[PDB]
Amino acid sequence: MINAIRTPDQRFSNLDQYPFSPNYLDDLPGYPGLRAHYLDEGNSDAEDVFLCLHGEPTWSYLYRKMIPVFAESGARVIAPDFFGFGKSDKPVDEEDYTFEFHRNFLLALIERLDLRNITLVVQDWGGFLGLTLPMADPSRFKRLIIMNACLMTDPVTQPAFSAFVTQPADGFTAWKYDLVTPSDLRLDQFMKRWAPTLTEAEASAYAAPFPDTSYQAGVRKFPKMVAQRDQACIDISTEAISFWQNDWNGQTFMAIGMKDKLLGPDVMYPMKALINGCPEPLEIADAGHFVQEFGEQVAREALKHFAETE
Repeated sequence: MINAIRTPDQRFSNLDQYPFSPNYLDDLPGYPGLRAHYLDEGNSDAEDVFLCLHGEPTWSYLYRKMIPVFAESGARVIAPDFFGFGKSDKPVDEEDYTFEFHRNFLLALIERLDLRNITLVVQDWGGFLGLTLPMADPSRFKRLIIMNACLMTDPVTQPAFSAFVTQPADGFTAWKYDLVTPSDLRLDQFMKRWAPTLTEAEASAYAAPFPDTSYQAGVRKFPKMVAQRDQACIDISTEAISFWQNDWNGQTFMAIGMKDKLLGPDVMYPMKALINGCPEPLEIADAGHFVQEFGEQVAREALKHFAETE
């Protein structure tokens, strides 16, 4: 129905630091015949579930340093790949990808797997989407680990969540240009530019899902959706503000990647004010947008903060 293609398995034979077994679902309501991949690590009967959402243009691979820390703490860790990325299937038309297409997949996943006592772990698009999930079924959500992310609201309600789109020229403007313009988009090259500490092998793990441009439509549409917010996106994200400010009563841990030109402190401090009970943020000076690249530390510190309240 949705025309999609699947990455050949051999593309992932040689991954670095990614020893996690695949789990796939292909009978999700609303996503007929599309196979989604997800990691399910740690004790499957655990009381606490860490739901780790990735962003643009990555995959669950991004969480490889944090997963073991969480699993070791006794928790179950779920890390899905959105349709268009990782080992999940990839719709070939950019038009198939929408804010709701991705948000509905998440609600579908959550129900099918019946996740409860969720500690939401988000960054980038994983956060633009993820922060809009709790208001749909608050009982399943208990904690939040937020890294460089915000809400896709309109410019008037929260100017901080729109300002970055236009300035600086080497921030969001550069990012989007790098992603949507090349006819021969090399993800490994893009990653090394935006996450300067990745090794060559790590960089290649980010290119692994895309043999050629035909597998990259999802990659291409995410940046455009930051630039062009549809009405459902705006309404849903606006209504999420209310949730975090008045309704949220869980534990929160915030980490900021200080070198991020996109969603740094000028986006994060404002986000901190909107989240009821958000504590002082953990500022990681050497980290850029991909906070997860300095993840072991974020994971360990968050667990310590949360334990310091049990």
